[PDB]
Amino acid sequence: NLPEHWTDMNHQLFCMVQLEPGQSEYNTIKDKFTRTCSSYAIEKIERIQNAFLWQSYQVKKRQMDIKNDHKNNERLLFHGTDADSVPYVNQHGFNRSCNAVSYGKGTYFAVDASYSAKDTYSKPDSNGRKHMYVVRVLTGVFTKGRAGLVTPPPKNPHNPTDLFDSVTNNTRSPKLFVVFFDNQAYPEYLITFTA
Amino acid sequence: NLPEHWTDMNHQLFCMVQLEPGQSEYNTIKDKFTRTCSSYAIEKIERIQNAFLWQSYQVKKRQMDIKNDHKNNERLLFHGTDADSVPYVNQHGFNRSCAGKNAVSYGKGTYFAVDASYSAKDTYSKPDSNGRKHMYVVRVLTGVFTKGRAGLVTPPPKNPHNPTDLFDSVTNNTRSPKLFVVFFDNQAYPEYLITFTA
Ligand SMILES: COc1cc(OCC2CCCCC2)ccc1C(N)=O
Repeated sequence: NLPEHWTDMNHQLFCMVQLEPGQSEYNTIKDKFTRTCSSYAIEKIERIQNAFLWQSYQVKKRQMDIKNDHKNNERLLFHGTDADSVPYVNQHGFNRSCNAVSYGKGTYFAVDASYSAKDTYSKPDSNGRKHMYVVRVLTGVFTKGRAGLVTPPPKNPHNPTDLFDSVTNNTRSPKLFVVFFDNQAYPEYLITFTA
Repeated sequence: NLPEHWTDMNHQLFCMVQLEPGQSEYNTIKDKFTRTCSSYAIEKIERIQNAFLWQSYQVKKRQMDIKNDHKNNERLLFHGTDADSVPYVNQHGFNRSCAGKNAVSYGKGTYFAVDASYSAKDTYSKPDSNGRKHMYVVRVLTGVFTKGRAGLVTPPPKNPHNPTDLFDSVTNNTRSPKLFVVFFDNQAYPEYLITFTA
C-alpha cells in the first residue's frame, strides 16, 4: 500500500528520488529545515522510497494506534549522520546497535534541524557536505529518559511489560526523542546541505 | 492474518495456550525436545499467541521470501532463558540489546540453537527457585547465512564492495550449523514455551 506521492519504481522496491525545487513537496520539507537552519545551504532533498521499511513501519504504526487507542503517535523529527552511514540508513533504517547515550541506548532524533546540524551528528565530508534525515518517528506515549535504558520504562512498575513508546529529555518541552526498536522510525527525506 | 487454529482471544492481543499431551501439536514439540534432552521431563508446553509479534514477523518473512526468491528462510530453533525474561519475551520477543555474550561468540545478537540440549544448559535455561527451566521453540528467519565473527553487530555483507546487501543471519559452521544469531527485531517469533525439570 505505497503512498500516493511516491513516484513509480518500475516494479522495484527501493529508490532515492531527488525532489524538484519549488514544488509543494520540496517547499514543505525545505521549510521544516529552514525554520531553524536558514543560514545553511541546501544542495538537494531526496525522497526515500523503501517499500519494505515503509511496510514494517506502517505495521508498527497500526499496532501503536490500537494499543494507545488514538492516532497522534507520530512526529516528524531530524537525524544528522555521517556520509558513511547514509547507504545503510536508506536501505535498513535506524539501528540502535550502530556520541553520548545520556537518555538511553536507542536511536536519537531532534525536534529542531539546528540540533541535528551540529558537526558531531551531520559530520561534514571532505567537501563540507552534511547529511540530515527528516524522519517519521512513532514517539507514542513518552516519558523522561535516563542513562543506560535499553527499552523505555514501564508506564507502571505493577505491569513491567506495558512500556512507554519512547523517551525524551523533557516531557513538557521535548527537544529529542529516543526509540529502542527497529521499524519505529521511517527515514522519509535526506537533506544534503552545507554550513 | 492470525492463524485459524489459534484459540479465539475475544479481541485480546495476547494469550498463552496450554497444549494437551497426545495432540500432534504437543507431541511434535516433545519429540523435537526429547531427541537431545531425554534426561529432562516436560512440565507443560504453551502455544504463544502474540498478535503483534506475529504480524511483524510475518511481514519480515514475506520480505525475506521475496528478496531471496525462495521459501527456505525459516527454521524452528530453541532458545533457553531465565524465568525473569519470560514475561518480556512472551510480550515483546527477542531483544538483542538484552542478550548475553555467548561462551563462543559469533556476533552480538540473539542466539538460537538447533539442538534443545544446547538451550537446556543451566547457563541459558537457568533453573528458577522451583527448579523449573524454560525454553522457547522459535520460528527464526535464518535466510542466507555465513559463519559469524565476535565483532558483528549486524550480519556481514555478502560482497565487500556492496556493504549494505547483507546475509540474513550467521552461524557457527555453514556445513554443520548448530547455532544461529539474528541481529534485527521481529526476525524470530516465540511460538512455544516449554517448562521442564530434571
Ligand atoms: C546521536 O545523534 C543525536 C543525538 C541527539 O541528542 C543526543 C544528546 C542531546 C543532549 C544530551 C545528551 C545526548 C540529538 C540528535 C542526534 C542526531 N543524530 O541528529
